Amino acid sequence: QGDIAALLIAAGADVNAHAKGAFFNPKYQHEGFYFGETPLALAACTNQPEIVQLLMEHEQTDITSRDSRGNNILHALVTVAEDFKTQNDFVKRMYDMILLRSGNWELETTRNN
Amino acid sequence: QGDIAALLIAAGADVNAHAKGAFFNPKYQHEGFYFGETPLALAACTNQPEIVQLLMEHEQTDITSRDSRGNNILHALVTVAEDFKTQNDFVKRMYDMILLRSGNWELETTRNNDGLTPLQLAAKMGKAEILKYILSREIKEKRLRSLSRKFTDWAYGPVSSSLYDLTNVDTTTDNSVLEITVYNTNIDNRHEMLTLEPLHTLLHMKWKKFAKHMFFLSFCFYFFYNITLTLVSYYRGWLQLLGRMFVLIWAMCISVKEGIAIFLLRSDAWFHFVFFIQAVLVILSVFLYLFAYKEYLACLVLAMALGWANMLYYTRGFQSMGMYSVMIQKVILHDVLKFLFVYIVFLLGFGVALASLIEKKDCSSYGSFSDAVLELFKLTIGLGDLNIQQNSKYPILFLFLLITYVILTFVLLLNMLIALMGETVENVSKESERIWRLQRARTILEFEKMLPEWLRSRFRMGELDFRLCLRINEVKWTEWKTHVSFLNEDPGP
Amino acid sequence: TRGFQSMGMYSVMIQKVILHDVLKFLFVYIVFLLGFGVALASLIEKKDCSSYGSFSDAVLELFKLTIGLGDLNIQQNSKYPILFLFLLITYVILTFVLLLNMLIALMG
Repeated sequence: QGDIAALLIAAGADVNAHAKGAFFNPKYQHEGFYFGETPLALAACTNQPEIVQLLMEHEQTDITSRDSRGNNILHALVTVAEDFKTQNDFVKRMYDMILLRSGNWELETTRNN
Repeated sequence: QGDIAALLIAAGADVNAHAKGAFFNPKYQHEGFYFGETPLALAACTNQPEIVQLLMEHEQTDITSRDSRGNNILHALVTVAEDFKTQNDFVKRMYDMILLRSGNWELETTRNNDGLTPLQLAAKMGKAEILKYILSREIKEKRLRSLSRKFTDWAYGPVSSSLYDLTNVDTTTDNSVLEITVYNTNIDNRHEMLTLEPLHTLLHMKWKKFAKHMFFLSFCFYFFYNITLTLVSYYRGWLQLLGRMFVLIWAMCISVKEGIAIFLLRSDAWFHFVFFIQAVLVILSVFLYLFAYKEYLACLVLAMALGWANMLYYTRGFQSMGMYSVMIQKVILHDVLKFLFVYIVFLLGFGVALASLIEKKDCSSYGSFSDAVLELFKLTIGLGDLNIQQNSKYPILFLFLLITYVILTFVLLLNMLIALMGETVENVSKESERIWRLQRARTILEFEKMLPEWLRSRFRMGELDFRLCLRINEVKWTEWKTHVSFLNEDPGP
Repeated sequence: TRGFQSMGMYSVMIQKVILHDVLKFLFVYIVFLLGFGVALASLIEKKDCSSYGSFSDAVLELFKLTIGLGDLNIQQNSKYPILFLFLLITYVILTFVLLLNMLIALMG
């Protein structure tokens, strides 16, 4: 729901929320779904580029955030990424768009835990 | 003629007529055309969906009718259905439309005159394209969702878990789908039906739960039985008399069990016969050893060699060795004995020919027929020596026949055997991984049958208006539809 | 043999053949050899009149027979010569015709 999410953040939602539960940070591939536990990483790793643009245009958004694994958004996009036979390479385009919209070298040179 | 049929039923035609003739209920595939002998089943099995809608909208139509075979319309649609290469899957869509327009569970749970539902009939005749639809049937909209067999209960992102129904598909009932598709003998594509979605994991779960330990336990018992038979046969007091007792009682138990296994089945049963002969020879040697006959040793040696050859039955259980064993079986069937027939006729045709031109101090090895075929058999496995100074009147003809034998066997036949087996090894290698799984599922189900009335606390997941289900988790970044058909709001377990 | 491409690819072919095919054949050949050795050594009665006197000599004489060395004599000191000959012919069919020639087709 892109329009409902836009109406949510236009009403004063928190875009820097962290879903640090056990489902969102699982141990194996079928207990949950690790995506980076931010709304921006969720919109990135589910092929929703319009909400990614709308979240990055919001000036309260913290792109250089680090989660419980120490990962920023680019580590999460690497962790979600797979072959071309499974997903038709939207992850490379999301990496390109987010790195170009950042405009600096801080995201690429950040170490995780 | 759809319009003429509409004008016929609008003028007072009978939609519950039964074409119960001999042409419409034939015996073979070319005398007639079995379709279910109702107008609704005829309009269904000939890809006329408009007349099917028009017939089902008629309130005088009896959808739950049963014909002379006891079949309703769904058994008939199963019976007509075939592959995708013959018909472009209209039968699955007709099944879907008729079952959804029914709106209840009466058609699916109706037995015919053989006592089979449409599910068991599709499993019996081996029709994987309609079976894959029936086993995993997700009806999306509400007001008819008890009609489903799959249930996507939660989904977050690409992750989703689903619940497959297991009511008539599990061995807890009498004549189940899995037992039908495993023990089927008349159908060729069983190994394309066991790879379906609530069956493939259902076999893995009971392999991991109890059947692996039971298979290993049976392997250890048969190995100790063969060792105790082997040492007793090879070395022929008070401490080592229990071993002969363990040989005897296990031989009697195996000959009982394999005998009552053979006499209820009436390729897929070879190892039952070989285990039975290996158990019969031991007790036959015991009965001849209690007499004064010295022919007990000929039975004991045959029971020992066949007993050690029987240990290749336990090469299933490992995938890497089970596929090798089914390669061995396909090579024995397709190539080896076909070579052996031609080699035997060449050997026995040249043996008399070489033994005929020998005149007579044992000056020649080729004195008779038996010595000539022995000397020709030693010459093709590369043993001994080749001497041509025999006691023949025509040495050049003897040499010419011997060179013709060497060309015909060593150059032609034995080296064509390798090139011919390369073809079948190429052919079976994309198929043998499924033949091994089919060979393993039979031992799965026989070990399931061996269990008592209790000890079947090994059944599957609980009640969820409550059916025994089965969780299967899955992930796919392909289509990205929003999820409105979940059974549970909170995703995780 | 790495450092040369033409010999390095041959060496990794050697390694994949050792893993996938050779020892898989060797297991079945060992169980056939040691299953027929006791069977042939059992029906021997007794001047060293027979080569198949014990288990070790029988598996040696069956091992020499599949690499094509020596001679094949069937006038042993057995009580049942026809059963001895039948077991020996079954060994020749099972190893020389079936197993060794399926090894080539499987490694291909």
